[PDB]
Amino acid sequence: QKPGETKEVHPQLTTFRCTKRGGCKPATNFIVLDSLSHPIHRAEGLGPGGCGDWGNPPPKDVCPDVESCAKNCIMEGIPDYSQYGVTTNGTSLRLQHILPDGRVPSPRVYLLDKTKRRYEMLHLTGFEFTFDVDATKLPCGMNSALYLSEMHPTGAKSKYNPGGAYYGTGYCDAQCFVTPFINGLGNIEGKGSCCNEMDIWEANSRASHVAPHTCNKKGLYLCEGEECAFEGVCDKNGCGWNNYRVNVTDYYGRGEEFKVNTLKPFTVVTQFLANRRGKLEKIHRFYVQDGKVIESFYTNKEGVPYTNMIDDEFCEATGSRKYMELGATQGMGEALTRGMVLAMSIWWDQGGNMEWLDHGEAGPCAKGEGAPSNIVQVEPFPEVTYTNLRWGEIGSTYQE
Ligand SMILES: *[C@@H]1O[C@H](CO)[C@@H](O)[C@H](O)[C@H]1NC(C)=O
Ligand SMILES: *[C@@H]1O[C@H](CO)[C@@H](O)[C@H](O)[C@H]1NC(C)=O
Repeated sequence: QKPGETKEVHPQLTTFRCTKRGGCKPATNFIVLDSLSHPIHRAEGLGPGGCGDWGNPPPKDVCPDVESCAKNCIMEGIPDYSQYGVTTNGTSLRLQHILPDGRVPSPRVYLLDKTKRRYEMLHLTGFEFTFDVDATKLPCGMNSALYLSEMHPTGAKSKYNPGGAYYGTGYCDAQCFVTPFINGLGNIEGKGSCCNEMDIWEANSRASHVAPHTCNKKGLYLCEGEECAFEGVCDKNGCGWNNYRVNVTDYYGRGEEFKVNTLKPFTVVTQFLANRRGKLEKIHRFYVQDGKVIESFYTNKEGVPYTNMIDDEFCEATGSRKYMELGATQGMGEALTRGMVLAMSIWWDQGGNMEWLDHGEAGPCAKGEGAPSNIVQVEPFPEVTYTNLRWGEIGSTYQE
């Protein structure tokens, strides 16, 4: 959609690039909300209305084709990100799910480079990504996410998408969702927005999930028909890594009887371990809390390969069929090597209550506990804070 006249004021976020020899050196980044989270309205001199909701093509009246859509639908800048529950403070990003005044912005943001006109492209195969988190205000059924998508570096800036990454265009993920704009262009044919997606962190105070998701396409792929479905071009489920799913129940939770005590802050380390040829083989997750390294659990479950890392053997074993079929750990590594955009969000699940994250085989949460009607009784204002985003050499990102 065409940029409007309102000023876009991106929050500044200091991050780090890490080496063994040089330590953690600070870098300037900016934060941008998803393009379709910006106010989108019909152009000056057109009757008021919308340019499409999540799940829909754009409207036939103002968007019969890409060129009409590009002039009739206006994306306004957001001059005050706090109205959408997005604030930064030095090296800290705070995402508020619900504001004090009752609004539910459920924000999703991307990391821009210091120009504000191109995503920071992370190339993590053979490297580590680390962050500090406060998960205390995330009950059952909340998802705090920190992940990568294979979005176009400029948000697919183009003649009819002049806004680009500066307005957060070009979002995609392994769900192949229909959005009224894809690559900042009217999705006239109502296709899905597919790409490789690496879920570094999907967690609340009750459960922690890591999951790579493969697609058999490079970059953002516009899917039609069966391509968007479970047997299509992307892996919707991913290869899930969660202590609970591998029958380890005392690793992560609220209080001193868990190794990672989600009542206090902690650090999350993710290593992308490659072979001599630069192909990804293992994803290693471990934590640091109160100045001490908490090594990963080993799997503890009959029929599951005994491992402390994600790899092809574990993924095949645990039923991740589309993950293996659409490129497996090597394919995921190739997307990570091409470069990905960092996305950070907070959301809840009216339909499923996020049961796949923290319920049953995945955690300690009862049926219905994760329903939004119950979340607000446990925590009226859910929020997450990510602090000191930092990536670089294996073993360089953490102290003690
Ligand atoms: C920034 O964070 C620190 C907590 O470290 C707090 O002292 C400070 O008041 C915060 N700044 C703003 C503007 O909220
Ligand atoms: C699950 O965990 C406990 C180990 O504490 C063990 O008794 C049980 O056999 C394990 N179950 C499976 C299905 O591996």
